[PDB]
Order: sequence, then structure tokens, then C-alpha cells
Amino acid sequence: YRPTTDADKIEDEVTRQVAQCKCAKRFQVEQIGENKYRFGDSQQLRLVRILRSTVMVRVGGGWMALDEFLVKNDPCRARGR
Ligand code: NI
Repeated sequence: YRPTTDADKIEDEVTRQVAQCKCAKRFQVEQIGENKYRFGDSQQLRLVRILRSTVMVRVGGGWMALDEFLVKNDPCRARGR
């Protein structure tokens, strides 16, 4: 394995950050195509892109960095909010 495509890089970085969850019921994230993800208990699909090496998640009309999205949504990260 060699990360080469944007889809590959995004998926690796989503994996790295989601793996930091400490919840009893882990915050689940699934790749649904090269550019859409399902996060946590929400069934909503979100676009995900990489821009200058930062992964961003589509949220209400704009883009939010992945780390901030996880702070806002993964219960074990709420103390960063
Ligand atoms: Ni968590």
C-alpha cells in the first residue's frame, strides 16, 4: 500500500483522527464512495475533501476542518468545544 490518490489520503486521515475516539460505543465513520462519509449516529452523508493537506467535511453550506467536526460531534471530544 502506497497512499497516492486524494481518496486514499482522505480515508487514511479520517481513520487516524477517528481512531482517537475514547467512547464506549465508538464514533463510527464509514466511507461511502471516494468523497462521501457517514459519521456517528447520523445517517446523513457528507462530502469530504482535502485542501493543502487538510481534510474538510461539508457542513451546512461550507467546509469545516475534520478535527473541528469531530470536536463538535464525537461525544468524547466535547471538552474541546
Ligand atoms: Ni468518541
